[PDB]
Amino acid sequence: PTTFDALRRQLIPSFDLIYEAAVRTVAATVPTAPRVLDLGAGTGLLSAAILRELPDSEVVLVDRSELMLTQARGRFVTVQTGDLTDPLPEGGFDAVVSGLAIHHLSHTGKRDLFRRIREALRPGGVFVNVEQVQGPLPHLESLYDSQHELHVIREQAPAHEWAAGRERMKFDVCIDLETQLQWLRDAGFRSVDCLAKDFRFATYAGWV
Ligand SMILES: C[S@@+](CC[C@H](N)C(=O)[O-])C[C@H]1O[C@@H](n2cnc3c(N)ncnc32)[C@H](O)[C@@H]1O
Ligand SMILES: [Ca+2]
Repeated sequence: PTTFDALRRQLIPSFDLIYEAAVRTVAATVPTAPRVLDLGAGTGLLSAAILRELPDSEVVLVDRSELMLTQARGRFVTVQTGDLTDPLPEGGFDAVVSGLAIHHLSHTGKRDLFRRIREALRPGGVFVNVEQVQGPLPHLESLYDSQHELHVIREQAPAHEWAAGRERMKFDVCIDLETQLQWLRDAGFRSVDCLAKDFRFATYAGWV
């Protein structure tokens, strides 16, 4: 379980910065013993970092991949098979968080999800996205990719893991940060901000 996380740091620029930024944003917002929804939770890496900071948290992990959720169950809290496009779990949440998941939805799916997240959030609640974002112009996307490659080089990520990541990027529907911040505003979030960024990777949030 520590080996994967070590691999994730090799593959993701500023992994600690962007994940911690989300944890700290949540921690500054939510009441003690908060209820948290983790969308596209995977192995539960984001749910874990939040629990470490806020041990009394009630966390609900959602992911369409049973294989991923099994390992999450293994790391650990509720776990649920579900698609991001499906209705969110009921009951309301103090925070909704997501890491490297939402960029797989169509732009129409993202905007609809943003609205449904807003509706799931209790007053004062926060949505935080740790996200892969697109360069706004081709030269910027080339720079973003170059910077990603520089990280993978420096951290000596295994060749096959980088190749697999490259492959999975063919299923991406990334867009630039500014556009999706605007969509947050459009979805009825009171305040939106980018907390942290390292070229292609960014943590942003909206409050209801
Ligand atoms: C790159 S992994 C991120 C895992 C975890 N959130 C993290 O930050 O380490 C993307 C995850 O999103 C999930 N996912 C992608 N599209 C999804 C969808 N439409 N509905 C549900 N889960 C989805 C995948 O199953 C996978 O577990
Ligand atoms: Ca992806």
